[PDB]
Amino acid sequence: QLTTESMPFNVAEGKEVLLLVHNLPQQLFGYSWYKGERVDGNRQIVGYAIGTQQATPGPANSGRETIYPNASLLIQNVTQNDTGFYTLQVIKSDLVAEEATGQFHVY
Repeated sequence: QLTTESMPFNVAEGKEVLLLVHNLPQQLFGYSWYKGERVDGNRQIVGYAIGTQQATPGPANSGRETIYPNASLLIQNVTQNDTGFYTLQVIKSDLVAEEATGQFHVY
């Protein structure tokens, strides 16, 4: 199963967290990250197109995140308010979506 996991789960204020992503399918066309536990357009952080390697910031983009070619999401300068769930959507070459949710806590 597609999974995402924070490294570290417990994150000091002002430091960084990497959302690692595991069990990707091959032949992917894009990624989309969201704040919260589901796919919710109003809370899209970033979208990525594999074909062109272009990142497009969404309405939940903070300016403090980077999505990598392997789907992982690095968040820097973390704030208390960053504590939450983060949902990844992967779009395969047949346009079928897979999703995973992960989370971290800022202290």
